[PDB]
Amino acid sequence: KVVATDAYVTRTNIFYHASSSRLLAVGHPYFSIKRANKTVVPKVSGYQYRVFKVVLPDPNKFALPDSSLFDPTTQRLVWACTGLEVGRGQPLGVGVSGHPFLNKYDDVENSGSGGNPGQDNRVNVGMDYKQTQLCMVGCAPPLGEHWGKGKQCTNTPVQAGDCPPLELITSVIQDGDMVDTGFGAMNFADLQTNKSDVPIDICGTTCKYPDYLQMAADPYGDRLFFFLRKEQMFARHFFNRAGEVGEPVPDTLIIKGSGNRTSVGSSIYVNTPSGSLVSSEAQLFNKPYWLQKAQGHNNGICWGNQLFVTVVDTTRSTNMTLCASVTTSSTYTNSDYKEYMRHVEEYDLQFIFQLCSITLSAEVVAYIHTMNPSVLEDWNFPDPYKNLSFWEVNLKEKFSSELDQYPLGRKFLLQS
Amino acid sequence: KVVATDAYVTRTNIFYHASSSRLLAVGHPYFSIKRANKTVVPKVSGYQYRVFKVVLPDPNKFALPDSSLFDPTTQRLVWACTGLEVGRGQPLGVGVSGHPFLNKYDDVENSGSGGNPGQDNRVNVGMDYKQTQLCMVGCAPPLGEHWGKGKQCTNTPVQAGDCPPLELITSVIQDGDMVDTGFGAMNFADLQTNKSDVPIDICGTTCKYPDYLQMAADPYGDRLFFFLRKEQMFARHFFNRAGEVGEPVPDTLIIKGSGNRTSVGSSIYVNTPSGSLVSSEAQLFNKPYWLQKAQGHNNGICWGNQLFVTVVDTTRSTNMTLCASVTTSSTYTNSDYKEYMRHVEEYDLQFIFQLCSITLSAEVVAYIHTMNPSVLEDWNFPDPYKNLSFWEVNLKEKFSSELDQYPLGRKFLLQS
Amino acid sequence: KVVATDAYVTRTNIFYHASSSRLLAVGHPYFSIKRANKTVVPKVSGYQYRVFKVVLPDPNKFALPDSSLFDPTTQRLVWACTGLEVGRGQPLGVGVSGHPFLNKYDDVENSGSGGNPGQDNRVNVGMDYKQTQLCMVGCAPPLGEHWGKGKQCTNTPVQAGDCPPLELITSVIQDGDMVDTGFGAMNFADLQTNKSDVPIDICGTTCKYPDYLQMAADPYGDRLFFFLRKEQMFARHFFNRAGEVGEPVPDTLIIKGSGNRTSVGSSIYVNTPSGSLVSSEAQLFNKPYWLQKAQGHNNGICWGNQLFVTVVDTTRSTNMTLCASVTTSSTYTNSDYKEYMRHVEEYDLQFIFQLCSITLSAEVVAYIHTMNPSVLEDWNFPDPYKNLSFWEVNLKEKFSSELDQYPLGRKFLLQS
Amino acid sequence: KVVATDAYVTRTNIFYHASSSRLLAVGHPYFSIKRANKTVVPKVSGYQYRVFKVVLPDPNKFALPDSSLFDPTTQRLVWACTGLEVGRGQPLGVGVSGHPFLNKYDDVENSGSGGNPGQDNRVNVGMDYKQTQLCMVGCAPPLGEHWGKGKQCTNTPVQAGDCPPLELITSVIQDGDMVDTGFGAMNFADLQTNKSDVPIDICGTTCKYPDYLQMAADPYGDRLFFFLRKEQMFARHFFNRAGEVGEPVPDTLIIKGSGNRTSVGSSIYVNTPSGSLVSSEAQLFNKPYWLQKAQGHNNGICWGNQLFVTVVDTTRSTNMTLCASVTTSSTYTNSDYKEYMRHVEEYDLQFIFQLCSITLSAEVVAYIHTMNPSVLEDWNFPDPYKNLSFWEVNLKEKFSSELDQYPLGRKFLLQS
Repeated sequence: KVVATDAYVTRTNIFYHASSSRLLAVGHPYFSIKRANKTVVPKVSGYQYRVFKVVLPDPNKFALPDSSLFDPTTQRLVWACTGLEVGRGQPLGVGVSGHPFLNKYDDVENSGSGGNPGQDNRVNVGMDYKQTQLCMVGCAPPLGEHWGKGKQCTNTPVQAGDCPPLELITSVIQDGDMVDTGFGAMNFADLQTNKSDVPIDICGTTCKYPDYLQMAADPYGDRLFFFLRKEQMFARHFFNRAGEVGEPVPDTLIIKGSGNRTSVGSSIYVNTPSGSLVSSEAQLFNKPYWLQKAQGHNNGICWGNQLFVTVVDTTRSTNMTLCASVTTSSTYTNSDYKEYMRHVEEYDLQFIFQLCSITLSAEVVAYIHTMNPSVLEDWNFPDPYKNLSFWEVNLKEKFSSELDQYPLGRKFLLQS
Repeated sequence: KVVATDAYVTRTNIFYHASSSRLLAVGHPYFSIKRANKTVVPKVSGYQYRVFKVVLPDPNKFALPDSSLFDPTTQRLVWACTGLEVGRGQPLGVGVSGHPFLNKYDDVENSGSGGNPGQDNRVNVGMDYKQTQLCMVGCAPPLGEHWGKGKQCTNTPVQAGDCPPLELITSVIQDGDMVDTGFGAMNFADLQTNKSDVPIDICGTTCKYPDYLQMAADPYGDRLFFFLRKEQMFARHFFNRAGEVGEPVPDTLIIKGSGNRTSVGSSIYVNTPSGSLVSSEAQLFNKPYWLQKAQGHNNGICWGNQLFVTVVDTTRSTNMTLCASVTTSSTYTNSDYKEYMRHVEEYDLQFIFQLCSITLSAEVVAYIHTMNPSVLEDWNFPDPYKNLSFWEVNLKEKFSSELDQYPLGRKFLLQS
Repeated sequence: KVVATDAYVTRTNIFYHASSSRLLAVGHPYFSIKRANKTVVPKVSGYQYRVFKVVLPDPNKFALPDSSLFDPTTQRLVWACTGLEVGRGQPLGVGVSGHPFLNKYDDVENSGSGGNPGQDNRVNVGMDYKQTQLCMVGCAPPLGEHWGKGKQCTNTPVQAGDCPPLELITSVIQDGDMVDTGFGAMNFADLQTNKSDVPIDICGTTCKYPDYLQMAADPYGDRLFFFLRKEQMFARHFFNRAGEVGEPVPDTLIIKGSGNRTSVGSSIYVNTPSGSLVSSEAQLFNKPYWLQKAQGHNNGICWGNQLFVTVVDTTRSTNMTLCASVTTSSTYTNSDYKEYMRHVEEYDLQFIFQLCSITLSAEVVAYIHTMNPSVLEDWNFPDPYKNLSFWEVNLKEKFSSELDQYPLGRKFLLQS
Repeated sequence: KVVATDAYVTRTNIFYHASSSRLLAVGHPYFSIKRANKTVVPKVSGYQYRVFKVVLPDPNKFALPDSSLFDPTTQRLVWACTGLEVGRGQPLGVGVSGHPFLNKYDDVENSGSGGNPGQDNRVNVGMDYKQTQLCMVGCAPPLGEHWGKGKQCTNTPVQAGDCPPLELITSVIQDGDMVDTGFGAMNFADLQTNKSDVPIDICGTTCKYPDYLQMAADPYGDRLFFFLRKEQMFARHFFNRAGEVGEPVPDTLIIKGSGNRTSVGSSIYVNTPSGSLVSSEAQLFNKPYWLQKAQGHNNGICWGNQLFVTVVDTTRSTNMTLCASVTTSSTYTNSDYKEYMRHVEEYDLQFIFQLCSITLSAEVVAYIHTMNPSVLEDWNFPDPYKNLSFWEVNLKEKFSSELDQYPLGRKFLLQS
């Protein structure tokens, strides 16, 4: 029913280079400030899904150097991705997170022994998240999972704020989506009501993880080409949350009684993860990548002149601290100064592409129509993607066949 | 007496794919909650054995594409296991256990408090277990052991809370059993009467270990095909337990005298194990496997027309925090906030199988009858395991010969 | 003077397998308890040298499958070691020890207290050792060296608690000996009098190390066939030793002055070792080994018709907690619970030997007489070992000519 | 437009050795001390860039041992750098910095103490940096990115203490600059107003990280021949910052109320980077480095008769503490003792160089004139960098062809 793409497509001996030049993202690492609903400084963090929608030149109307090979009848031209390059330029740095109002009341390890200060309140606490190093390339945007509060419970329950059902919501991973965490990839804006169980960056958003199961389980494999993953975490401190337990522990396991007791502690225990050491040797970027054979039936074919590259990197997530003076004084005064958190994130996207052709037969037309008809009216023989927000890059009028003028071209001519 | 399975079976070049699709397991990570004497939410944790009884159709009545090679007389068909994929889909995360009342008398790491305890010194303390990865595959379910209260003491001794005898008790691992921590493989319900010397998750239960010796010591090798384990742990903090010691240290080894002393301290020394860091490179799942050579005399042949695969993993076993609001107020009170734990765990079972035949001879009949006669009534030429609670999964009517439509089939054709 | 074995031995193509079956050991880790002066429970710990003394069948009187190769005149045949496997099966776990009264004066990581102690500034302190793995094999037991007090010092001195002389006492090893920690191979029963500077499990006796630079210097190589060892060692806490300093620091290096000073504090600085993590790639266990070419002049020769295998591994040596009820009360009380420390330890020895023969010339007879005459009266062409305590194990009448029924046999016949 | 150097140049079989001998540097590592407004002790630190201008003799003016290959007409001779060696000679040591008056508000990790800050809450803090090994070489001075204050604020704003426009500035690296640490490559002297939020060594100066992206995207790659980096870092503490928050947290994300609140805690969260372990396999120095194919189109051709090397090696950068006695007394009084604090670093620069000829064709002359006019008036067929502070080293009249009498030369002749 479904056949590999290389059975019908044809690879030519034509290679072009594209470069995104300098890409910069500067903004506050925790929340997007806006004065009179005008976001001057948006959300910019090293803990952010970077989804780049690359638009491509039409190979059919492009100034092809050898138009003799091309035939307007029964032959169309598409771009095929060959090599990729993600140019990080910022130095190494671990991001810092936290929240001033969090439920950090007992230190179970008893080195600190916080002892749950009196009355229901909060306290300031901060930590770092895990080392996450992920990159994805594809002709379709990635799909990732997260659990959340979906449909209500079975039958007709009567309750007031009990445990909701858990549903595996699978959503397209767009720019503005929050990375996985050691606290679980939930919809904390809705599922969590305190807005105080996690640091400020993830309390009002929806963390989600790429569900590789459905990702690879696609019949056509349009949603992936190849994935690179490195993850590192280890729990550095153990603690509990306050509040009451709606699912109490049975008495059959715990013996209670006597003074200084008969009130059980919280059965809710979580941790603070840490990434430990970063290194340049463990880096997966600033190095050429070659697409020998994709796992799915899509050997780098960019249908519809659209490309999707998503990266998350924590090695370049260092948080910048700024200070300024309102006034000045003879002595050091706390009132004269204002403090700001600014984050930067630098990107280069460098690509080498190979020209691809196709011969139109009746079964070929039927297959290419069944898998996607939108491209079929594109070649002219309501995209839902306009609603979602991505980081768009335009690589039109930037393709160059003079690949020897670029370092990626040199590395490409090094091997074949 | 015992001959290799390769002597009599015949391997044919017919291969079939199986996929159990999106398998889910959501439940409370510490204990199985009971509401109205029924398991509304069962206990699901990453610290728990996952025992997968996968059932397969009858090849004798299966609609084979080529039945001409088959003979209804002196030939039967049975699948042979060829390739495994256990598709965990979780973000890599570590879980937390603990006890609100554990025998945590005093930390002893650098300094010690006064010797003799008071009435009740049993405090809130949490921890995490050792880092475990384990996969077992075979046709017969594994047997594992734990240290338990065996038969009563020899001769006729009279006792009152004396030390019970230790017995290496052997039982088949069923689903619901939980993985060995850094504490020790034993029965906490029987051999421990405190119920306050271990975190609450395994305080009432038993944790067991695979007997790779007696797996190997079996004559036919039906209890394994291959096994992979990766285990790491280091001790973090040391402490002592309250209560008197049944075996005081001899006076020939210690000198007592005067005040603040002549009262022996706690001789109990127990640790806080930790799983250290986790990395994607040390992960031993989510990668294709090939059965080249079984150590025993069962090269993937699924006797009984079924297969047993058991996995444990803690790298993808983060805990999940769930809060709702019973009420609300103008200010912040946890009286308006109710708390829960949940844990999710997902699996794909991507299997590839080889079709095989047998030349049924008289000596072959005798040998196959001696190793297991149950299959001899099965081909038609009282299971005690029905009492045991497994994780049954059905892959009948889900096989396919068109292996190119599946991700594992591409790797299968990639090699050989 | 001493010639290699390979000149005169004759290796036939005959291989045998022996199985030691399930060997178990239970006992208290710190001291052997004695009730009415009998060993009710032996001292069993994971920090104990395991010296398995394997007795072998008489090969000349053994029932050979083909005895026509052998000639009773001018020829004798003995066993030859080829492949040994140590089947551990305990879950991975670190042993934690300590001393209920340890001479711990002050912490010196970051801050020091007053240097002058009181009458007894001694506290319960618990700690772990290094992690060690040691395996060696041979036909004679190894020699452990340790520094100790031997004869009197030089001249004829009269002294009151002066420093005893240090002698490198080399004694034969035995089962139940203590492994070396970071504190060194020390005869604590003699040179140490406090009995309060080192934890319980090794304070009452002497620990030893193998003399590799004597065994290599031995002309025979009888004790060693090969050895594999791993040591991991890192210091976590530093501390000072209370008590009077028998060697006061010279005034040339230290300038004293003013109040709360001019009295030299504790000038002794010893550390707390630890073994850090235990990783599943770091054991020398549960994997076969092939004797290719021994370093010594004994190519697996079972001289004396006996075998000596010495192993120790603290990686699978966690301590087991035992708590029992004496009465039943409504609340939790300390006096209603009895506590015990019990440790378990299991082994299986998988052996495969080669059948080797000797041509008996007069030069050969004289040479082997110079090697070990006891075997010469054994063939009939006062052992001091009976005084010491070895783990005697009988492998007689357990042989097997076939190797296809044993996993060690399969792993052997996979190669060559 | 631009072609590779190896297309037109011709290589000869002549090699010459260059040795910088002992290059020593001693100086105060935090700031240069000045008396009478002169730099008696320059600021010399292990976290400072080492930028060496290697000056070379003219091959055109050199007295060649073989001038037969030379032709004064249409042929100019230039040096070509082939082999590199940075001879460090210091024992390994961690660099340490700190600051006596830093806005170390509150240690926040294990718990927090939210209180109203006073006028001053600064405390002395000690801190290490990220561990960094880096060598850059070429014929053009390498640059680096650093963040700073760009143009004035957009629109027509009136403000007193707002966040300034933060802009990337590309600045060429000179000697005396400091390597980036965990706090970010930027100008603290202008943008950090307190002069107190970092250690004093990086308060009034600017650390800047070299931009590999402009070493790649340049049309010639003159700034870089080949580069080595190895950088490791991990966090050890978390703390917030004193002073007002000029960008307050949004109200819809944080719930606040009741007593002890309506005065928010410090939302600024930062960290303590550290270099972790430094090992003897970690150094990418004290070893020969051979050029075979530079990434750009400049294969070791040092244009302008000059050589550029910039290194940072913080691994062996332990700090110097020196004692002296202004006076003396009977007892230890601090006023008798004065302390100075320094830093020492040593370098050798072992080079092997190669000669290349070139045919001065008219199109080649035009290509080099577009490449560089300075070499055109150099050969005789206004450096802007004279203002900058460099480390000039004179390798003129030091070359030799007796490579057997030198270490690196015999490494070179050991193969090819």
